[PDB]
Order: sequence, then C-alpha cells, then structure tokens
Amino acid sequence: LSNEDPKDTLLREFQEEIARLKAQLEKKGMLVEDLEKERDFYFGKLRNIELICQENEGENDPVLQRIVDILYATDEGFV
Amino acid sequence: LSNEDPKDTLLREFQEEIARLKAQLEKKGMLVEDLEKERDFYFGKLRNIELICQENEGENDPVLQRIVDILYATDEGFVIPD
Ligand SMILES: [Mg+2]
Repeated sequence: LSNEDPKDTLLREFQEEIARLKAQLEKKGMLVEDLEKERDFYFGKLRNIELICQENEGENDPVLQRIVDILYATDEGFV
Repeated sequence: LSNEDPKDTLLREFQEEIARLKAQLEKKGMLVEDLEKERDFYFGKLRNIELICQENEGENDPVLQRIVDILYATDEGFVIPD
C-alpha cells in the first residue's frame, strides 16, 4: 500500500492512461491506412477488369457477361 | 474563478479526456471493421471472377487471360486495356 496522496497517484495514472490511449489511437490509425490500401488494391483490380470487359464488348460475350454480373452485384455476386 | 482544488479540477478533466479518447478509439475500431468488410466484399468478387476464369481453363481465351493478369498483378494503378 502506497504512502502517496491518492490524488497524486491518480493524476499520474490518468496521464499514463491518456498517453496509452493516444498510442492505441495511433496504432489503430495505421491499421486503417493499411486496410484502405488493401481495399483500394482490390477495388482497383475490379475497375481494371471492368475496363477489360468494356473494351471487349462484354455485353456481346456470354462469359464476360457473368463477370459483369459480379462486378455490378450489390452482394458478392456468388452463383 | 472557482474555489476548487486544482487537483480536483484536473482529476475531473483528465477523466473527461480519457472518456473522449476511449470514444475516439471505439470509432476507429468501427472504421477498421467497416474497411475489413469492404475489403472482403471486393476480394470475394475477385475470387468469384477467378472461378469463372478457372472454369474456362483450356479455352486459351485471351480476354480471360488479361483478366487473370489483373487478378494476379502485384502493382497498384489503372491498366489501360488493349
Ligand atoms: Mg479489341
């Protein structure tokens, strides 16, 4: 059991908790940035595949139409 | 100005700051989960597309080959189709 004034104990502990929370926020911010990069990466692939379907008359090609259906599905387009 | 002990003032203000930071951390956690769901949504579409390319393996379809090239690309950015 400490001999310190409890108010002094808590002022120190609360400042340590504030610092810890700020550090956790920085860590979660970097996770967000990583996830934005991965999300952008996969969306960029979908966009590039859409451009291929557009260049190659996807609406006149039955296999490409099924890929187009996935591109524009509001769910994952699973069949 | 108040007659409050400055230590009592800071004990209250520090706990208010802790509560605000915990709320910010919850919000960032929600953003992480939103981004994971969006990323998984797009990955699932790409996986479904790859299965259609797999189904057509043996046809030598050059448009499907260009799609597979995108699926397995390592670089970011737009690819202008030919
Ligand atoms: Mg052409």
